[PDB]
Amino acid sequence: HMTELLKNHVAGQWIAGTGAGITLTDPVTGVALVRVSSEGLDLARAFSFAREDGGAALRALTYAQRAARLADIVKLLQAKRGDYYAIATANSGTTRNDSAVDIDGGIFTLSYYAKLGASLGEVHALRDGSAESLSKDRSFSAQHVLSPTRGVALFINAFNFPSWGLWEKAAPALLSGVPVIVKPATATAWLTQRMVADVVDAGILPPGALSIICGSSAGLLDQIRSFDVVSFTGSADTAATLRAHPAFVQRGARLNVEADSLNSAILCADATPDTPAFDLFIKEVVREMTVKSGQKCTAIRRAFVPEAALEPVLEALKAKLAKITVGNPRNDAVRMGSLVSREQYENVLAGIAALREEAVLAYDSSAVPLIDADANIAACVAPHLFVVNDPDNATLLHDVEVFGPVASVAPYRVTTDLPEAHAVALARRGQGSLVASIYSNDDAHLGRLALELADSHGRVHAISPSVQHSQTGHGNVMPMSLHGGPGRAGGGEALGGLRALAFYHRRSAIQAASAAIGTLTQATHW
Amino acid sequence: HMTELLKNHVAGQWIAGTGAGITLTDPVTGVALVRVSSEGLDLARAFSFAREDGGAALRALTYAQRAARLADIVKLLQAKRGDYYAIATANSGTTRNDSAVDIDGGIFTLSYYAKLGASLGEVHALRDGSAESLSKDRSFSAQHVLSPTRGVALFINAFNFPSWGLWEKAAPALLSGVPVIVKPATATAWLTQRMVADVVDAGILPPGALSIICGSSAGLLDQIRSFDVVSFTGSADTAATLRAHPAFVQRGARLNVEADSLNSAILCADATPDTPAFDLFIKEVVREMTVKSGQKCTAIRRAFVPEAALEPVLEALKAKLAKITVGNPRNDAVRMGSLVSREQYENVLAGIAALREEAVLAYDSSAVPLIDADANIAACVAPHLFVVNDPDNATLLHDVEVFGPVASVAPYRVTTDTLPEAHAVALARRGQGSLVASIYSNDDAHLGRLALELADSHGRVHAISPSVQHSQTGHGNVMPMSLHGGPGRAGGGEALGGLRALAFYHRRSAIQAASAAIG
Repeated sequence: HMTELLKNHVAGQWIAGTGAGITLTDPVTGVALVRVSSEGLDLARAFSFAREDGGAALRALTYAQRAARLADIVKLLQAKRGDYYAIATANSGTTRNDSAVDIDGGIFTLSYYAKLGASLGEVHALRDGSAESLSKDRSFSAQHVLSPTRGVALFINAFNFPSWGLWEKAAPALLSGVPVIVKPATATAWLTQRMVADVVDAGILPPGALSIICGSSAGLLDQIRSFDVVSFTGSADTAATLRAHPAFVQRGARLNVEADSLNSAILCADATPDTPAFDLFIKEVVREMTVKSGQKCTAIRRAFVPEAALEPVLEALKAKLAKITVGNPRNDAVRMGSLVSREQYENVLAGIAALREEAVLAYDSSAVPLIDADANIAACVAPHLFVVNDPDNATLLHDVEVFGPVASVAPYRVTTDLPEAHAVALARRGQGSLVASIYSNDDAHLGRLALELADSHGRVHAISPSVQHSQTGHGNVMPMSLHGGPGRAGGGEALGGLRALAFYHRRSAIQAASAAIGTLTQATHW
Repeated sequence: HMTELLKNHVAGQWIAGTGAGITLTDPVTGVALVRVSSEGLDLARAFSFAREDGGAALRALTYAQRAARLADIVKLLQAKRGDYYAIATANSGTTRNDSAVDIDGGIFTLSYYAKLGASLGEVHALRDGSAESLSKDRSFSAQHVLSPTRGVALFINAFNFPSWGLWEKAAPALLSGVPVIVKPATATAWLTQRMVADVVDAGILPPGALSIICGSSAGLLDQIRSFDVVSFTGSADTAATLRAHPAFVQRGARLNVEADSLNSAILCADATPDTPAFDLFIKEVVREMTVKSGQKCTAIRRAFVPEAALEPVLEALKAKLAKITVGNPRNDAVRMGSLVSREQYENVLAGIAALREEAVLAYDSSAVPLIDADANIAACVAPHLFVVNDPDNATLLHDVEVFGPVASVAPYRVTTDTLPEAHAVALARRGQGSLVASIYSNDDAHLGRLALELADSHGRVHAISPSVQHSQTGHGNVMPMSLHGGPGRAGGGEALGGLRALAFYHRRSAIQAASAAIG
């Protein structure tokens, strides 16, 4: 008959959507995999069962009891990784090492929060800061506290990280006692739904704590109320429709947005072709263009290098990109797989054609035949490297994101009265980004330059020879560090270790006699 | 023909608006005071000059340098308090003691931030937390930092606090290196304009750091950009119109909202009439209904008391309210002045008539003759106290805010089994999120436990008991070291809370680097 129709888990029950559903397909082979549908679901019940039953059940447990359930989920996901790697190969067309960024990235992030959470103790509220006297005699004092929000957390997640986007958000939400409703992007929804089905089947979390809807998003935001939270990852276009909905404009629900981000990499003036730091730069650029076919939100899109260094840069990138083979990830000779879908492949080819009108194409290996795949079926795109000689006057470099294995290089004028001042200005023209990386032989220089980029980048990632062996990667998101960025990148904050708990809590100043603050404090932790 | 037209301070210059202007009047005597106008101002240039010239100039300074300028503002405003009190009496109609909540509250807050900022030192960015290893051998690490946003701070401020609304917001903004543009509510804008004019005239801050526009708001939000921040204080319905603007929905500018808040006071089951907690509760309710004629955002609007205590509570409130004399604040016999205007007078009276459709009016001193004021001219409203016998089935109680010397009392059911106030907690939460709830008991430990039950729906929980009768800082008084704001109906905003306030004006970033580069 037809491929499997994945059920939704809502109000404590597995429920199928009506109709024919939307088919997910293998972006390499064109094979139909599974279908999704949310048609006819009772969204009022889905949200009320989560918010009431789900939230009460979670709030009755302490942080440490919730953290122990996260640890149990870690052991479950780890035991089923073989099933996960099989879905990733078919649904996303990624190499095994690239599938690991999503699978094992998600599982590592969940484990981090399970360990952090065990330290929060057997309490139901947390202390923010210490107590402060409000009187000369200290008879009357103030203590701030954090309490779980009496709402649900709705995650609208991007197609690139069906696993990591689930767990990076769900770990702090569930540790904070807040029930989760996840809505993965349709094209790659399968891994998200299987991971949720696995956890729900195991009965680790209370009923109502974890729900999933796949298919149309129609009607979800209409269920959002003032004590709920929403975390959206997607396009800047979509983000502006979302922001205008009454849930936020009239009802004031908290919202996090992650959106388009034209991340930068800056080769410092001292890192000339003869020094160790030059090759670190070449290597990282090619890495971020090619991991998942450049489908990380954090991937380098703009690379800025001294005028003098432009030729040697273009030559070194050409030579490294040449080693990147493209095709079917089932073949071990393949270095880089497909984009997530043929639809995205069209977006990316359109993006390349619009950039070509203002830039020169320095590298493009599109004529090379794919390994074990047909270019007229598969969503494979070859790396493309553009050159923009006049970035001050460029119309498209700083504005148009191409969500593929594509990047533009541009020279900057060395300031030799920071030497990297013009590069700092150019990175800013991206109007606000998740991350910038910076490359130098000089560790002390990196500190100064980093502060110059800090007010327009959520993370600044500095690479130099003393950390060639230890630096954690431009595009890789360590969960103990902030993830998000200002401006175009959306104005959002996630992760950052303990920092992530605040989005899910309500903060309150308690002002009382000192013995009352003492008793409050006995019921809390930090 | 014609009172003084106050000028705007924009793009480092004083510029009058065109046209006739809108007259500000004394809400007791009806005297014309000053005029305001923003008509024909070049807003693109006002915003650009603050953003570019102002921001660059403030970021050039360290946190300690900026805090030193704040200390110099403190000394200036203190020397000018005589002028400020005279403006407050005429434009706002408040007694000397209630004026002081705005004037001396502002100065106190600004001075708190001046002292806090001196401790931040000779640096241009702040560390958020400590450094953390990202590698087995610790050669690679991370440190989060806070850096001033490269924007402007636009404050749209409510009529009730023309001084404190300016300085509570401006103090952390300017300490954080962010230029300020203030838009005070028209009816009481004079004191804000005069404070800004004194500061500007003194040359304490760089040109572009401090700007003011008084008059129509048209076109202001159109100038807001993605790195700017906006703090709005006003009605829920105006907040919702504002949230839909492109500045936020498309450009993503940060926004804080303070709006309607039906703040609660809960009398605990142990606080019976023969105990000292009982009188503390009676006094606090009276003070919150009457200071500034009930025009604090944080005033008690709902008071919840055990069924057994309902009659003694009504009788004791009547007795205290009857001592509250009303009229011209110029008369030292007057305990309570006017509302800010004759328009607010009408709004409050319509609110009173609306509540009375569902509640019994238990106390009303409307017929008592005013002292040195004409009821047909002045904006004096007497205290009104309502009783709602069935708060579980009441509508209006929990939904309709009367911004005047008006409150409602309602009984709750004491729970006898293994908190006694469980029902009062539920009733507080029906206000859909508030700035503040206060709680009253003889038992300090009990107040600790109860406070945690209200914390998820109130930005501040304020406990009053005999051991702090002399030291408790008041239900409605905002201490700048403590969080101000609340969830849900109250707006979802956060301000103050000492150093916590700085974060709204900064961008946070994780820096990951060689351990030498780090910290």
